[PDB]
Amino acid sequence: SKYSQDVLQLLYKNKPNYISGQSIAESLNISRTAVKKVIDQLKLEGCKIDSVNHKGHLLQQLPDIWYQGIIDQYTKSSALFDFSEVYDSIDSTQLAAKKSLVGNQSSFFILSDEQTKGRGRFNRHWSSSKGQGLWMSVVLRPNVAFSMISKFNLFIALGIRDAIQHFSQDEVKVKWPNDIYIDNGKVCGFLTEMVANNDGIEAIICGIGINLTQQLENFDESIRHRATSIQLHDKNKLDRYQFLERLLQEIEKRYNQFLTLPFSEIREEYNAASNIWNRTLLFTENDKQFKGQAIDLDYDGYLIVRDEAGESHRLISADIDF
Amino acid sequence: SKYSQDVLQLLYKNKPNYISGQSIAESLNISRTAVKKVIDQLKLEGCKIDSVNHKGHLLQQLPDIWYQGIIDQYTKSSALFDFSEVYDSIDSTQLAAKKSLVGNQSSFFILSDEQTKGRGRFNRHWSSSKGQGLWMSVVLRPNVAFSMISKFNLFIALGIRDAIQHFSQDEVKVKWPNDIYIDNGKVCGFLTEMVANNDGIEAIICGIGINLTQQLENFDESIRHRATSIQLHDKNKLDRYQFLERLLQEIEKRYNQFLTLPFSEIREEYNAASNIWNRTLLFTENDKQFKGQAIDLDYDGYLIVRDEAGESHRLISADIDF
Ligand SMILES: O=C(O)CCCC[C@@H]1SC[C@@H]2NC(=O)N[C@@H]21
Ligand SMILES: O=C(O)CCCC[C@@H]1SC[C@@H]2NC(=O)N[C@@H]21
Repeated sequence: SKYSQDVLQLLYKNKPNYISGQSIAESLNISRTAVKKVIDQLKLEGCKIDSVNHKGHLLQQLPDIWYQGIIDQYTKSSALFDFSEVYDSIDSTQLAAKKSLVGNQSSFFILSDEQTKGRGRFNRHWSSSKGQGLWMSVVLRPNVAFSMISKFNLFIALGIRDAIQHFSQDEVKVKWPNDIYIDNGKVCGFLTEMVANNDGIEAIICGIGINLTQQLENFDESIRHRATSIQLHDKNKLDRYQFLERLLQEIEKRYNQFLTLPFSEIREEYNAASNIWNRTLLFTENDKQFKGQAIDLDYDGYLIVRDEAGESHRLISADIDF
Repeated sequence: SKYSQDVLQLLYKNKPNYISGQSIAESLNISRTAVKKVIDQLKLEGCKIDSVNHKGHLLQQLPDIWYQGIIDQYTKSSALFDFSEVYDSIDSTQLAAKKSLVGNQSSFFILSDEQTKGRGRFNRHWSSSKGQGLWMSVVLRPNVAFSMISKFNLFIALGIRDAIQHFSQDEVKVKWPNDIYIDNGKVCGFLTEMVANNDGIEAIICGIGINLTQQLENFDESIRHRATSIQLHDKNKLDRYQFLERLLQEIEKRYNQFLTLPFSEIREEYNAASNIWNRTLLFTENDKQFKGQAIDLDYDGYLIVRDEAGESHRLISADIDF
């Protein structure tokens, strides 16, 4: 329905109070009975809405599905992002982003409940299942030299880890340069790309997938042991909207650090969070493949690694498996 | 008309011979009189087509306007580019490119007779006048590390200079890192951008403007002395299609060098072509502005410059004025 979102927006915008059939009806300027219709549908979609006669309606709990209207109430109150785009299903949130950012300077982000052609590093396939995870791309506009990309990744990583962690009862670590783990479960992968040119950056596009509500029964055969959702590590139900809120809060925070700090200022912190140490690693380099021990992250965000032949490298990136 | 292009294509594809009303009519499968209609229109648009009874039609000369159909006969015969997009008018060939390259790996390019929101380095305004210049963006897919961008620029520059030069009676020089001059006239500016990410490059987008057919009367007040079109330096009329052909030929050539050479291998050549030496230069650096002498291009494509206080810098880029 045309007003379903406007109605939702009034409900959320109005917690923790009830609002009347009539109140709302006046605001959108439509019959009160048109409102009953909207609400019964919303309920029927799985919204917890308390309706008491004489008092009105209280939005209690939202479904594992994304609503533009309520997300708008996020971008409004935000002083990082201009706007956002919300989708039920879509080729890729990244694709969409890389399109939507041309010929403008907006900072914004994009959510989908499901991706059909969702991809990870190296045009890998990324499973984006309906209503199970956060599948989001994030466009930012930091005016810095293109080389600075790699630094961004490092900062965001902690941002992402932190948000996830606030909801996990188990240890959320980072697996440089792009993976967030909980114990042995990839809870999240994330991809930092950019459009840029010698004279600096046109935009940063951070694609983030975070597994939210999966049960091991949900993961393909090819991965079932090294994947874990936030829910397998939270005692209570994980509210996809509650989480989103903290995650932006954190993505933001971390971004300004990115913009006003060197790497060193978070370096140690980042170290204490990595789970790549003292264990053997399987690096892969188009054609080439080999092993090695991760020995340190230098001031500059490079991984220093003693390979299996005692030979010492400095990598800005890498493709690592355990 | 629906078949105007298909008809053009047959004409071009058939030089230096005539083809009949009937011949063509059979090929597209439409009445011969539908053909007369097409041709008279084409003529009326300014095509030189020789029609002799009993013999048929010979395409002699094309207008200062771009035809998809004939451009297709270029991408077909090309083993660099997959396809191309041709427009009468458009926001930007670059914008268009940055859109069209998402979610695919095509190598292709885009022409417009006129840009409305045509832009140069630094979101500068770029005058793209109807039927007067080559306004083209070029998407390539060289799998290399993102750092390699700057090297591409260097190679292309010579490519561009060469093509232009084959038609100039005057000295076509380069003004690192992005401008092609003839004497004191900017004949062409060109912008190299990319979409990429730590693990290498998603695409290279080279935006190229080249002034073709302008008379000093055509240039705004704000620039009339330091701008020149290829035509002011060619004795004969400059055939925008003849030129395009050489230019791709050259853009290609130069690109493979880019992919199979170091910079040094063309370094000296590039030097002999620059016009930045032994003259004072006005560098500009957001807020800062200062002077200096260009003293050398190092093996790595960096400009070495003695500034006005004897202080020595290595720039990968710069913003320079005379
Ligand atoms: O490869 C990885 O390790 C992580 C990939 C990141 C996936 C995110 S989900 C949001 C998004 N949209 C995409 O098309 N890919 C991603
Ligand atoms: O700023 C310069 O010195 C040169 C700019 C390059 C202009 C090319 S024309 C093709 C194209 N499309 C654009 O939007 N800009 C350019």
